[PDB]
Amino acid sequence: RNRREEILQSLALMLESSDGSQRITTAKLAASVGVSEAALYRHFPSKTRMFDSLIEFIEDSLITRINLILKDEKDTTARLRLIVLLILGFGERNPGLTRILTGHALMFEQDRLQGRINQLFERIEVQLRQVMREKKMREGEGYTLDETLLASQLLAFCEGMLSRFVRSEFKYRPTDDFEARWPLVAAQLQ
Amino acid sequence: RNRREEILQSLALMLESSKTRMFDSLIEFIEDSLITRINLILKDEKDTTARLRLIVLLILGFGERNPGLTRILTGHALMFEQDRLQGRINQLFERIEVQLRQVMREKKMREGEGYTLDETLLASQLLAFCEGMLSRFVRSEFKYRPTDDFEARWPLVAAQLQ
Repeated sequence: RNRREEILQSLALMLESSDGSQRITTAKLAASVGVSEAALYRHFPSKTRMFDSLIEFIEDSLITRINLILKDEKDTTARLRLIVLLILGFGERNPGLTRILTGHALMFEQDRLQGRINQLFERIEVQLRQVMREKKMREGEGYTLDETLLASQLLAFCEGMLSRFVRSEFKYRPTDDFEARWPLVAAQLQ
Repeated sequence: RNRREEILQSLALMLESSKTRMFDSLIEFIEDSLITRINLILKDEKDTTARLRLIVLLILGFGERNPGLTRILTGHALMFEQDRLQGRINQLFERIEVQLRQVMREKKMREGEGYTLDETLLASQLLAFCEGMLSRFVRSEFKYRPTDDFEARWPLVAAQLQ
């Protein structure tokens, strides 16, 4: 219920703390919300389910935000800019959810969790190639380079920004100087 | 030599299963290997652009040939005791980035025309490229080789440098 949400947010926070270089315990978490260790399981069968709900929140957020973009912008280049900004801003506002995107927070959790993350990225990348291909349908003159290279190139930029954000201890924010960086990234597109 | 790498890269994967000390000595080796290699590059190529190319190839190739050592550069391997170790790795990237910036700054004196953009931005752009590739190499379980299609990717990354 309402308590369910309040439990996930506490975890995302702990995931961004030193806990991530460690291991979140059902004990350390039930008190955060105040409820009993047992009452915690009334909303979550296990700690793994909590991660899933977090991963699921992540995919819903990204996927849904991307869909909106494609309806507010008809331009290919502008759509690409927004998708990257979207992934960088999301990370920045959710330092804990980023440690999952980067895998660091899944090291001592069900390796199956990394799988979901890996599938999510492929999903992102696939959406990115789909967008770039349409440039020929929208602008006639499309990209003279394979969309698979371009899309991966872009997602690598995003992942590299998130990775630098995590290791630096959230010091180097993903969006800092984004608009100054984007033109350099767009220069890679053809 | 390269043999002193396969052995240590093999050591890193083994310890993930004092340990802190070793990982520290390993972070030292990684630095010593990367720094030395970059210096040698600056002696075989005078061209700024080509120098930037070789330095990125170096980082990518090193990681690719040492999956266990990349796990350290990406921090994943330091996720069990962590803390200070990740900090030393951070200092490693700061050293690489700095080197990257110094190289970039020499374009004006060497070729005449420099960059219209701040070297701090460009350097962090190339290093972000490398960290993205490396990180995707780890989460893919070493399937996405960091250098795959490098020569096709490099002209694009170079397009960001004026």
